[PDB]
This record gives sequence, structure tokens and C-alpha cells, in this order.
Amino acid sequence: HMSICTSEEWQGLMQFTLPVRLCKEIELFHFDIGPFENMWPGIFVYMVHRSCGTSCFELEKLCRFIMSVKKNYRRVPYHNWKHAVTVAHCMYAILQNNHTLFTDLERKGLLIACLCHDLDHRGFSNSYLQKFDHPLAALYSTSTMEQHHFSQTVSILQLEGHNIFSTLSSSEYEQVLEIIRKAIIATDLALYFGNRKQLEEMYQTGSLNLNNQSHRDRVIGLMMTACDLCSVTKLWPVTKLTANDIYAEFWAEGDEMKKLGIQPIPMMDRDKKDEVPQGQLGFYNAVAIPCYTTLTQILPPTEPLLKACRDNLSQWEKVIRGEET
Ligand SMILES: Cc1c(Cl)nc(C2CC2)nc1Cl
Ligand SMILES: [Mg+2]
Ligand SMILES: [Zn+2]
Repeated sequence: HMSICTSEEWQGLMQFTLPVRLCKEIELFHFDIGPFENMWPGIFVYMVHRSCGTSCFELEKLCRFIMSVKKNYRRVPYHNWKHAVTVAHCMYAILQNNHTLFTDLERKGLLIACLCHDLDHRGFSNSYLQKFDHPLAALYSTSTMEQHHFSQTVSILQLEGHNIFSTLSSSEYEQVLEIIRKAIIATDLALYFGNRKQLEEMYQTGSLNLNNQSHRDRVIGLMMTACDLCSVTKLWPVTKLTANDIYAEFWAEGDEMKKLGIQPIPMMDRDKKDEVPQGQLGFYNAVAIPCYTTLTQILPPTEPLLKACRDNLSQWEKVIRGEET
């Protein structure tokens, strides 16, 4: 079922060298991959090599894996290839700035989990699949798309010449697949609320312990949320342009619901565009600000993400007040 890259695609990626100018730029939390489309697969190779090393993965298998993953992201307005690389870049910036807190196996599993976290997204939410009793919802009762994204990741890894993790021992292979599974499932925002509440309690009571596996899993889960939502941490023009894509995707879902005779929620209704700024204020106060606040408490080097999120919240307030561009 997985689409496979052509020889020309992976061989082409093998010869790419990142321009020197961008090396200083890629290290920064606010970096926007937007203006460098041709370089996205190359940027991911670069990030894997800088975090793990050139010897970590067999270059040919890595390039084949990356180009087949790209091929399995769909032409949807938001949950696409650009999103995958954006999320992976945020993870790289988090991992770089907190490098030894994490094991070599965690750094490789997380960068891969980020690139694959929305694989084969169809442009439909878990709400749509569960309300219209789609077969995916029967198969995966909760975290429907996230279970699908993980199944797709394993399916790519099973393709001839794509198993980038085959050189790990039998124990490390099962360990990395678990790191990936947990990380991808954690991208379901429904799980985020409880995860952030549990982490805030652990941090406030002084019980949070990164040597404790269940605590590590939660910290990793919050990092996945922080990366998934990072369009809210970019410079305002970038954040605004990504919000346009977010809403284009939701509006297409809303259109499909309307065709089935079910009225969508206001956020998915293109005829309700005027409610977007109030909706964004709600999203930042309920989801993004608490997310980056808790992440900054646990990992102080991630503070630039919280600063940038606060700045964009401020910009959404300006939009509501009529002070826009
Ligand atoms: C990053 C992100 C996500 Cl996942 N969801 C939403 C929904 C309110 C439109 N907004 C943002 Cl800014
Ligand atoms: Mg997702
Ligand atoms: Zn995502």
C-alpha cells in the first residue's frame, strides 16, 4: 500500500549539500523552512546527521526512507510534507538545545517520529472519522489517525531497502519502535490536556524525575505537542500564513460534512471566517500557551518557543481589536 520513491529521487537526495548560510539559521527555534522547498529532504538528512551522526544510518537506506515518506504525504492544505519537516525541525532545535538529557536511541526515534507523525493524513479529523463511522474509527477507536500514522511508519520501514533501524540489536529495535509509537500517539491533542496536567503536578510537587521512564514518556509527549503546534512559535507573518492553511483544511472537511447533511462546528465552517481571530485567541489560551509554559518549566532552553507564542497571542489580540497588518 505504501508508495515508493524512484531511484532518481533517493540518489538525488544523496548528493545534496546544505548551503553554508543556512547552517547558522537551522539551529534557531524560529527558523522557517518555507522559502527552501527543494532543500526540505536535504534539511532533514542534515538534521539527522547533526543530531545522530553520518554513521547512525546507512545513507542509501535513509535517503530512500525520507523520499518514500515524502511520497506518502498527501496534497492536503496543512497535514502535508511541509508540516512534517517543520515539526521535525522544531524537534531538532529542542534536541540540540537539551542534547544529553536524551539517549542516542531517543534522538533518532524522535526525529523519525516527527517526520512520520502525520503520514497518509487524508485531511479529515478524528471527529469526522468517528462521527461518520469510517472504517478507520472501527479499527482505531481512539487516536484514530495517530494509530494510522504509526501503522504507515512501520509499513514504510518494512519496504525493501527502507529499514533504517535494522542495524540496531533486537532489544534496541523494539525500544525505538516503542519510542516512535508513543511519540506519534502523543500528537493526538485529546491526550495532551491530561498529559500537561500530569506534568504540571509532577513539576510543582517536585516529583518529576527524568530517570523515571513513565515521566520521560510524558516529557517526550509534551515535546511532540510543542513541535506539532510550532507554527504558533514562528515570526507573525509565517504564523498567519500557516493559520490560512490550517483553516483551508478544516473548511474542506466542513464542506464535506455539509454535503452529508451534517452542519459543521463554526471553526470548520468557511461561511464563519469572521470567528477565526476569537477562535485563535481560544486556541492559544487553552492549548498553546499552557503547552509552551509547561515545556519551558521542564526544559528551560525551550523558553524562545514560549516567548514567540506569547508574541503571536498578542498579534491575535491586535487582530480582534482591529489593528491588523
Ligand atoms: C497549530 C494549530 C492547530 Cl493544530 N489547530 C488549530 C485550530 C483552531 C484552528 N489552530 C492551530 Cl494554530
Ligand atoms: Mg496529527
Ligand atoms: Zn501534525
